[PDB]
Amino acid sequence: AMEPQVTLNVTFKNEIQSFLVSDPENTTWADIEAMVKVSFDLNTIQIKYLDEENEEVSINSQGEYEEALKMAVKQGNQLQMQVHEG
Ligand SMILES: [Cl-]
Repeated sequence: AMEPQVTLNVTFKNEIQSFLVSDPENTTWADIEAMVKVSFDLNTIQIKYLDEENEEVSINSQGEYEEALKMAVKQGNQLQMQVHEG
């Protein structure tokens, strides 16, 4: 303990931003969604991530977020995320 830094590489269309998140166990999904919305100027979003099955899967909740981070720890402390609006 605790989880170390995670990198969120977030694509919106042809734009990508990487967010360094120092202590992911100390973050909520709401904080993360807010950062993404502010970065890309979006109101309603849907975020998805590449899992170990190489499948794009929705994060819609704190729970889903914490499961994504468990996996990021296995995958060199980073997540590939895709944002779509609506
Ligand atoms: Cl939303």
